[PDB]
Amino acid sequence: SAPVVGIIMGSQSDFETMRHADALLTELEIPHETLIVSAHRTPDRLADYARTAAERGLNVIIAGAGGAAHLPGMCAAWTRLPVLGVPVESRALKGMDSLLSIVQMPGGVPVGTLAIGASGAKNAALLAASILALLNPALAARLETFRALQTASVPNSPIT
Amino acid sequence: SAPVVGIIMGSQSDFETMRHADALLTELEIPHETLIVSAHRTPDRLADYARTAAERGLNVIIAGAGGAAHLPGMCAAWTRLPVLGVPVESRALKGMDSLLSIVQMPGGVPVGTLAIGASGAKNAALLAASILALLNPALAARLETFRALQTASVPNSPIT
Amino acid sequence: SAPVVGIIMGSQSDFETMRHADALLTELEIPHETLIVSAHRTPDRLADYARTAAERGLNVIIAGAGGAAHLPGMCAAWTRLPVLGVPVESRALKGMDSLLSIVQMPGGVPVGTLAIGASGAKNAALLAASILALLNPALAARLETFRALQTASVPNSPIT
Amino acid sequence: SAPVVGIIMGSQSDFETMRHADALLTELEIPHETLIVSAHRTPDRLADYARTAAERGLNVIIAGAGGAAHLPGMCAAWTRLPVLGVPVESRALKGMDSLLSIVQMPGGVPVGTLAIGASGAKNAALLAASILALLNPALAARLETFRALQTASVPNSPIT
Amino acid sequence: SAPVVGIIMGSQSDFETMRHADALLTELEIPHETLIVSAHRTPDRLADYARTAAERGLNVIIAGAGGAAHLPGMCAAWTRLPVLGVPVESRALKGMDSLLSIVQMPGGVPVGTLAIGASGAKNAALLAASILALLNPALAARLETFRALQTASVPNSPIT
Amino acid sequence: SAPVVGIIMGSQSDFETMRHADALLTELEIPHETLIVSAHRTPDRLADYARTAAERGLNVIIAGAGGAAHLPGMCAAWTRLPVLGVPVESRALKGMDSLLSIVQMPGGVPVGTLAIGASGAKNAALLAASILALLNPALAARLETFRALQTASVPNSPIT
Amino acid sequence: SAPVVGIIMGSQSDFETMRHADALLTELEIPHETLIVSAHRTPDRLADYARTAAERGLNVIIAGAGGAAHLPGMCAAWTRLPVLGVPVESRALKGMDSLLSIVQMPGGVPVGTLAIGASGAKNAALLAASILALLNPALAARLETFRALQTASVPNSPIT
Amino acid sequence: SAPVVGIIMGSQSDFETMRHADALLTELEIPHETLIVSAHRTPDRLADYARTAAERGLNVIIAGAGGAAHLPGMCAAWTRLPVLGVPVESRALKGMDSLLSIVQMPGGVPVGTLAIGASGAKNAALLAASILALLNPALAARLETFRALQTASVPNSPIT
Repeated sequence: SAPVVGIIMGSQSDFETMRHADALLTELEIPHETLIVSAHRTPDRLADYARTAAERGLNVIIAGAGGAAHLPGMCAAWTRLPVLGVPVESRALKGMDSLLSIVQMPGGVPVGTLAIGASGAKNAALLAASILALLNPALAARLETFRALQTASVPNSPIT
Repeated sequence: SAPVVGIIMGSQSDFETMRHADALLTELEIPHETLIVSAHRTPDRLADYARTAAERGLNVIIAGAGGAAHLPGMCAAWTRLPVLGVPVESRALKGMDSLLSIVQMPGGVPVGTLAIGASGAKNAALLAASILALLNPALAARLETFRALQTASVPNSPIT
Repeated sequence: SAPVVGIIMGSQSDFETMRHADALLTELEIPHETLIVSAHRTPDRLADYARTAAERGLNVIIAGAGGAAHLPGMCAAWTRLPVLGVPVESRALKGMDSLLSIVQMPGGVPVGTLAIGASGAKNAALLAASILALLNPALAARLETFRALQTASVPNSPIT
Repeated sequence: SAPVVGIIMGSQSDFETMRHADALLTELEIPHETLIVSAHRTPDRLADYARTAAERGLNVIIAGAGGAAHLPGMCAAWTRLPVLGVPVESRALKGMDSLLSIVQMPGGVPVGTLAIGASGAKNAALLAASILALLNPALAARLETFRALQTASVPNSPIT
Repeated sequence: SAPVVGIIMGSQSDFETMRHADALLTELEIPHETLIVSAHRTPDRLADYARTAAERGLNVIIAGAGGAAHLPGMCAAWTRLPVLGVPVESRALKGMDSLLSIVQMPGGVPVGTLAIGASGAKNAALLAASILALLNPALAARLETFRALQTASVPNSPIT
Repeated sequence: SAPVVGIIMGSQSDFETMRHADALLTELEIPHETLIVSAHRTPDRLADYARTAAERGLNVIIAGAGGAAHLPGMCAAWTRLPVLGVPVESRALKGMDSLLSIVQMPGGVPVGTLAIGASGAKNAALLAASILALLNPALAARLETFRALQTASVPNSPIT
Repeated sequence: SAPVVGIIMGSQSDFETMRHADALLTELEIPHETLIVSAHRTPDRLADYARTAAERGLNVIIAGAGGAAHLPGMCAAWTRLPVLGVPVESRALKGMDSLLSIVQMPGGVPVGTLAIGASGAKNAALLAASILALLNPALAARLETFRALQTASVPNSPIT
Repeated sequence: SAPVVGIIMGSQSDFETMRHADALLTELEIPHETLIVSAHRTPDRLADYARTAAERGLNVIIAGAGGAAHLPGMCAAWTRLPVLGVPVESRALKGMDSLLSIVQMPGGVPVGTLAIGASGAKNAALLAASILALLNPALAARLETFRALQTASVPNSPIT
């Protein structure tokens, strides 16, 4: 019942995107916490969060941010846990700024980066699930059921 | 002694980049295999590789490709294992095509994407290690030692 | 009456774009099938589809996808038939990701790529028609009639 | 012995790229002609070339150009034959201008566009072959042999 | 009363942009014609138009197009008159494709390129006016009056 | 013998590009001056140059600049003469910054923009010539001869 | 009560963006003037404004512009005061043109550039405040209060 | 004699760029310190550096970083001092990732961003000087002398 994934984001408006990650973890019954942590406005909150993540029992952190998106990278700077990054779509540059500022981490501190926007949020949750499935065979079966339903549910022909 | 990470790439020329992942896993004492699998020229080889990866005891797959880089995404389509993608730098577009064709996966099938080029290959090995560290406390200690040494090795002032 | 062109797409929402290809083939009376095949969610459906395409009497495949758009390329990996690719406009990056992930095929496995969006869908159908016109003189005459009407119908002066 | 494919390019400097298409057609025993036609410096030469191509027995045209690359699109404006476009890599913008000015044809006049540079030239010859293979079962067998050999030649592991 | 500027565009929908050029020439009392000429759908109409432009008394041609925008360049290929190009904003790529396919003319055949969209249309008309002002002192005075009013009319402080 | 075109550039390093415009005007026997004027380091020099250009008998100004390239736009702000802009290729962004900062003038003050680099410089001289040819039938004949020779010099086939 | 910051912009429509700078300075009780100055339409107004800025007691200039955005750079060309630049979002290219034409100043004349759009306007005001805080300890305390409230006000968890 | 500007960078390889800022501050007789601080490998070093900067008597911070360049933004998160950011040119993306990850700060925490590469480093030192000149009339006189000499040194015509 204690969280094994932390979903964090810089602001309330990021939640429109990150709620898709939150929903997916819930559907797969992965205990998690969903929090606002701003790299730029609450840097000490972030330092404390990432530094204590492991010892609190978190296994994976999903971090979402837009623009000059620094939250995932700085989070990875302070934890050895895998950090997954979701570029939030920005108004002017449509998440191209978010994408580059998250994915282009220099060697030594990784961030596993997902697609811009809602698809990325969903896939960060699914990637976290595939990571946790390595430790948890019940979850591994639920994830397989999910992928099997995803595959079987694709229609054969489009509708008008 | 059996591999727990698979490093795959479309061609020999990709190895100039992916060798950095290979070396880093060796440095961390993570048993792995390093193979050529082409999404476009050996699509059946890829299907079999990805499909059987879990049952062969693989935990993580690192896939590198450039240009219309489809190896990581298609690998993830056939395995429930976590798949990490390395955009290989391309001649004309300098890995921007590689990057977008790997990271922009629609929701449902993730690829955790790292930086373009050698940095990404290195960080894919480290992200893979941080995943395996959740299962293996000895590796977790090696990774923490790696990170601590990285931090301690940064000098305080530049040389002129 | 048996299909000689297959139009395939990853999802129902791609059909808003790909229906323009479907309409054009119908207007030119080119027998075709219009299907959903997802590279990422139904990779085995795709392998079977492309592998058997030729022997089923298909002559050309038109494949549409968005984002990390892998459907056309993987389809070309499994058939010697000409494969035409339509980049579907994506939400954030407006099909620039779709375009690069389709057009930048390395040498050995081609995809003939058309414009992003509806114009590309229409032109993939027209390109398939110009290919089939090489085998079928009645179609060749209908295609010439189409191009002649297209040319003659352009007005000389704009309206307010 | 008469050409069934025309390879055209705006300048001698384009041949460094387009020679790969020329060589591949020769490898597949496809009779072809290889010519310079400049959209901007010889627009009447282009009009006559494209307009008479079909009646001269050409089945496919491969056109390469760079920068504001107009040769393929204008060629397609005057022939009902399938026109394949190769973006030639440009100095400053590295073929991104070439690519967009070829692929983004509005609906009504297609150009099947290949990758920037040598890969695209090679794949234009292969796409042209896959088109002609629909008319010519001997060529179809050569193409299938080409593809089979390509697949078989991929090694299983990289060299260090 | 005979036209000294020709404004041409590929389609009716370009007129939403090019009408700003038409309006400006009218405001400055520059006799002009405003026409639809499609590079891709009416290439012979274009050849005839550009070839005869000079002898018909045209002094400047303003050409607008979007996407793979070939109209200005091909027009310049057939006339020694100055050709001004207006990139029309395209749906997906917002005129970035239009811009590159117009401005990146290789040396030998120029197109003087203006901004994407309505601003470019207005400025193509103003640039044509500054060209014609070199021959016509009454126009030169009207153009100076225009620039003087433009300058004097800028407010000093913004409004809420 | 007095100059009718002014070629201006921000620095000596720009001349590697702008010399092509200078040489072409000389080839066409167009009297001109070639000067350094920096928008950023000599803004008063620019104001005086542009402001007095018309009264000194200049008909056209060719301005080259790179990076945040402001010389052409600011020159046009102070003269009613036609101003042609040459984006000089920049180190990091390869003239894309130069290009956008010159071509994207808001409506009211035009700059006729040419290709990035040497091609643009050459085409600015040719566009300037085509403008002056409207005033000068001898130059018009030289330009027509230039264009005819260009067309005749294109070979029919490439060399291997 | 005399202004110590000047906020300038090229047009009324820029005010939708620049009003955020105006509001922030007011909130921090920084005396300022908010003005329209167009680089392209009122270049002499700009020369006079920047040249006299220092002697009028201005300490910082915040300049906003879109498209080929020349206002900040030219302003910096005529004053030794720090000039902060706000790229205004443009219709087609979404401020990517504004950004490059402001930030890529060559060495010798700086512009401190902020984010595209409203965020940039707000931050230009905050950056001006942090500059003025070096001279004014009461302001420095108000700025600290602002940053402290900004930090403390970030919620811990998102809302549905 | 105590430093009033801090120049910080993530690595030795950044100094090739940041040395230009260091040299320029020395040329203007501005006491400063030049240090390595890595946002990703020494995040606690960064927190302490930025947090204590003001109390140590620093007035301005110049921070350089490349790729996912987080050093300037995170530095600004912990200090109320003005922070100036220099995008260091990256291998693949040529500083476009560096640029966007520095300049696109959301509202609330500014970074005054300079040009990619050496020009930006030089202009960060000059912008820092123009800030300190507000506090120090002797420096203000040196800066005005620097600017006057820059202006006077521009030659009137290029060398061939």
